Amino acid sequence: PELPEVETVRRELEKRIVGQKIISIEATYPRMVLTGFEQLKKELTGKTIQGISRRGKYLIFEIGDDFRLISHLRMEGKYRLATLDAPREKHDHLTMKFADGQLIYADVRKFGTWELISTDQVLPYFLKKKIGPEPTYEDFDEKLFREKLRKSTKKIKPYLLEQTLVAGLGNIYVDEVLWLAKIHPEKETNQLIESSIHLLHDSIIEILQKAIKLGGSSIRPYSALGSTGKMQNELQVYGKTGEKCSRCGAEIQKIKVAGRGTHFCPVCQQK
DNA sequence: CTCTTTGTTTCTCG
DNA sequence: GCGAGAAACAAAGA
Ligand SMILES: [Zn+2]
Repeated sequence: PELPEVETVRRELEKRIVGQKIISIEATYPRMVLTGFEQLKKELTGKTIQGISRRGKYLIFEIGDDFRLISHLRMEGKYRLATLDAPREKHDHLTMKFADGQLIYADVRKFGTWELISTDQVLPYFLKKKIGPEPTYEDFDEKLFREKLRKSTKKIKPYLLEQTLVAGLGNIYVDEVLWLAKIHPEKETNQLIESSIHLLHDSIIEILQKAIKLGGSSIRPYSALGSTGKMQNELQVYGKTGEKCSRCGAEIQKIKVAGRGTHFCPVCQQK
């Protein structure tokens, strides 16, 4: 998932599990707890979930008064709230059991991670990750963005995917943003003029906020939290290879850019 | 059978 | 430092 999908999960978890006491924690794949599963089980069993926050694509469970469970869903991670008698599914890895249900984490590719850290370690954790600003008008300063783009010869799509200029774009929304801002994904960032950078800055905020409002993009239907999204119906280029650009009628093309499938309109996004 | 592809991140290599 | 390529892993499609 990307930031809008993680935010959608965050909001659903906030509504449903805040106030829940963790009765037990079980793992069939304990190695995805990078801080140690048995340590996490000992520390968190019996504690109450107080909140759920997000930074970039990271989910943050606030548990007890001093614990923060940092969860990254990577490519395929999925949470669901299930009955206590729910049958195991093949790629379920972890569960937090409450009195009236359980929160199960599944991840086909086993890429997702859990890390248990303390409250005062959260800000240093993300500083060490070098995560850039949240994609909001308040936090995403166009002036610093412009200065960083001016200094670099990196290509704009890979640079945006780094999470350092701004947090939260992945392959879907970076392709969507670059189409909206009429920028080719291989454009070296020091070639972007001020007006293009301004449009890019605003487009990043606008499409991620739109995606949040619509509950994220569900490319396939799934049975988990954050799976009732509608933003997939608004995608203009991602996965639209061979379909016509909604602005100019040219066929959307797919190329490979720094190892990633990349969808663009060759007319609207001049090389 | 092989090769490629996939919502992410983070590594080695030269 | 940099880019290119690949790995962590599993499944589906060509
Ligand atoms: Zn076009």
